[PDB]
Amino acid sequence: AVNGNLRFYTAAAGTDSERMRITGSGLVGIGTPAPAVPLQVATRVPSSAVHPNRAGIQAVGEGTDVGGRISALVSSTIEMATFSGYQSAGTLAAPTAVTSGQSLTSLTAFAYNGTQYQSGGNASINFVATEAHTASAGGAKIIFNTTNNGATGSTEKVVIDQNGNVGVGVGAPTAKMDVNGGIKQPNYGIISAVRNSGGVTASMPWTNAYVLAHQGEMHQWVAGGPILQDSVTGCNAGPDAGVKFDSIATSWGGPYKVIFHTTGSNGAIHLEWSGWQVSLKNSAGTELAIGMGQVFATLHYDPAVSNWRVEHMFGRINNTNFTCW
Amino acid sequence: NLRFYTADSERMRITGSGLVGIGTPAPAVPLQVATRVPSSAVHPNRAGIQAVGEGTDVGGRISALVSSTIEMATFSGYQSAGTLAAPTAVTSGQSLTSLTAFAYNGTQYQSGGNASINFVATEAHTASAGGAKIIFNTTNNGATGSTEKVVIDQNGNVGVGVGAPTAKMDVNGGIKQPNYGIISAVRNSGGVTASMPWTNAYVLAHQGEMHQWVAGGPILQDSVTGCNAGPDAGVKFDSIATSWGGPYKVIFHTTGSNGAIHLEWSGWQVSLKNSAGTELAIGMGQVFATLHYDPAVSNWRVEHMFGRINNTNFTCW
Amino acid sequence: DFATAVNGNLRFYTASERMRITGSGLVGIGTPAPAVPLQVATRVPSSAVHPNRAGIQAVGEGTDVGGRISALVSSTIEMATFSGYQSAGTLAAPTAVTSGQSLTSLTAFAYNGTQYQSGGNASINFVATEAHTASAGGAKIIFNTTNNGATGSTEKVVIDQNGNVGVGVGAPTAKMDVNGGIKQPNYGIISAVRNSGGVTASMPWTNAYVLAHQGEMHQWVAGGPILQDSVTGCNAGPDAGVKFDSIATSWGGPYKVIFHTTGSNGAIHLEWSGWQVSLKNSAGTELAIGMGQVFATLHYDPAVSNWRVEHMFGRINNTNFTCW
Repeated sequence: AVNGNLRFYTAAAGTDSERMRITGSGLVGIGTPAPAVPLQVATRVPSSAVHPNRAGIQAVGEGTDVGGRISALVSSTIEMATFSGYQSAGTLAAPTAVTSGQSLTSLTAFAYNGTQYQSGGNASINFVATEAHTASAGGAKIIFNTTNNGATGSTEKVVIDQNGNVGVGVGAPTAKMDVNGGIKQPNYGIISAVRNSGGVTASMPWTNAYVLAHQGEMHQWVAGGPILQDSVTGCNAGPDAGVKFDSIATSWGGPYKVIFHTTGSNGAIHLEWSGWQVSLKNSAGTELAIGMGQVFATLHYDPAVSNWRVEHMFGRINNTNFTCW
Repeated sequence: NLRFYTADSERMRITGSGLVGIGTPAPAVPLQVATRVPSSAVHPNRAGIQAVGEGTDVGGRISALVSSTIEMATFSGYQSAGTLAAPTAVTSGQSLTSLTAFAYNGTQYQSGGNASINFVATEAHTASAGGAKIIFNTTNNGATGSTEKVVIDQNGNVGVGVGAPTAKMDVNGGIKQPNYGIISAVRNSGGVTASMPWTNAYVLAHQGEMHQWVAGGPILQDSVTGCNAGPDAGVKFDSIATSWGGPYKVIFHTTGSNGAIHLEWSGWQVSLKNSAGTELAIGMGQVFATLHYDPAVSNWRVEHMFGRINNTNFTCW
Repeated sequence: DFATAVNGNLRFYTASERMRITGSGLVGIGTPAPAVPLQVATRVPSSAVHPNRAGIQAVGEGTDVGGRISALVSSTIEMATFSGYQSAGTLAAPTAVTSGQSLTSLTAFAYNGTQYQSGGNASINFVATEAHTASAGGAKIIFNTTNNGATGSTEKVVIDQNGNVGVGVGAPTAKMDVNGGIKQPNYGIISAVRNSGGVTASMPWTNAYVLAHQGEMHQWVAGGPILQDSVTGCNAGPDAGVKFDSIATSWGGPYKVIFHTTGSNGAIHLEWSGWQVSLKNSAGTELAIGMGQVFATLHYDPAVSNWRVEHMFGRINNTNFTCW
């Protein structure tokens, strides 16, 4: 067709108003007389706009259709599909540096409530400036806001600060993991490792491979006391040599604190537990004391015995101390 | 079909089927933009499609709208290796899609972005495997390049300051929780008194949660039914509030009808007292106790506890 | 140059309308009534194939940068946004969303030489936690990833409406509901000995660091610590000049160190249990050797230009010790 500019106007007699333009170079501008990208939409959208009409470009879908989706496609080993968010202060003609606390980009989800959409969004992942930007500083952070049930406004729940510190329910996390609440791990039940003349038995919630692939992990939880004993090799000597830390399963239980370690060829674990009710027994099986029991033990998977066994443990039944290596 | 040519390159096309192509003579979606944007492009002109806003306007926003119980609004990111004509499977470690934020600093934008959420391939993809991971990058104050701070790996393991998290929660630093003050649960002839930072309902709704912090020692005693048996029946772990304090370790549990807690504390100074109230020892104190909200007494009570004050052990059930 | 004008709407038909430039200045593709500067509504059926399952799509190749979609804003008030709108029913008649229904999603698709992964390879989704009304608009954020050797993204993390974050948990009851292990850095072995020969300490942290990381707990596995202060700190008590002489062994033990302060300097509460530890008096004679456990409160003392033990107590085998 044309050999240069191609502009579209509306109500020209009433008031000169350009709408779209196909430049000679091949760029398309909607609301902009000078597009800077293949397709630049600039028609002014005032604050008066109502949801879901508060945007420049919009795809739409319905029922089982898949048209209400926006995409970026790249077939390259070097580049990547991107959703770029550019932010600056001042104005487009004269862009100025962003200030500290200035929001840069946001991914907001709006939901209809039969009447309208939620002002401010129902859930937002935002990028915010952590400091006034300069040619020497471009600090930024990421925040995650969601709306509590029965509420109508998204609140900041998590933050990945410029320093890398993650804060849950914390605005300025000073810790690498600053939590404003409780920490919950899985309930791994009760542990058992008995090695006696009668045989070898063990109840371990993990497997040799798992522990070997999870070195340095701590697990804390609440459950009945453990039953531990090795009157033959691992727990063979010491002041109290063949003792059995015979825990009684109770509703009160106690807190297990187990961290993973290794022998260099097999999985090992450091276990700690305190609670009710525990009875200390000797190799013969006679009860020495019964009641509150506390214990620290170091168990490891022994392939020679095809099961887990205690290498050394020490603790206290009531006011009596026992050590067993 | 309707083509829009310039002098003699075709720029736009409205096909008979109703698809629109900008830079593509064969669009595959309602509106496909393909005009070549070379690497030479500078910010903020490095993109195929771009919305723009100004001041108080809301035009600089890109949206996807869906009215359906089945489908959902999506921002789809497709990535492949090779070329468009001959696309091939992605490689291990290859980036798939990214959500990047650029910020002007009065002269330019930060090359690489100031903060980005990226999706990366964890393995060479095939018909048998499509593993992927999510990374979160941010720029530190005084820096000019976004660095990977967090990662949700293909296995679900979250890594904070860790590239290959082997733990379900692999943190490369300290873990901090709220300071819950000092706890007290005394049941005496003088009365029933207790200072608990939580409420029965709260503990019942937070089972299995661990809380650690530093504060002055606790004051615990039950000299009537629970603790008044065993080696040291009436016993008071009379902790003195000191600057050094000690580390509390409290995990939530239950009786089946009310909240219970397992408490641990060590530090200085502590005074062991008997039911009569005479001091048996003073100094370093350690204790493990199991308290629980007893409605019959309308307050928290100690079910059973045992510890060591200085080098003397004490027990109470 | 060149241009064309119209007094009002301008429709394009290929039969039947495919595009339209309204009098107000809006452009609609597949919609006879656009509501934004550029509104695309051409119906895309479920039959569509990847990567053609979308209304609008940018494309890039090799070293080019056109496969990017962007939002630009130059304002102190507004910010670049990627708005995702979701409603029930239909576009003409939108209705409130249901509980648990997904609202918006950012999914990444990857080619496997034959096709793209149905459902996406990794997705950040926003989901409704309750039926919406004028009184409630509860929502949550989910993070889905695909395991190596798998072909479907699974929900790995969730930031619920209540702020509770879950790793491998659907309904996090804890602000940090983890369905697995928690691992921290291995800070080695700690040492703080103050004797007639002098004062020495092996601390993996700095006074400044500890002062700037108050209330943080660190747990790990390593050999036992070597602690003693026979001069000022642990100079009194039942066991006055004790040295908790740990022997470095493969079995080691679990350290539990939490940060505190004196009000002017960094302090720490340390706990350690394990094998093999030797109890020694100020003179240096071994009282016992074997299983050792200890609790200690150390702090950086500037008078000594190093870390020292203020008070410590524990047990070696069955014999108990305390010092302050």
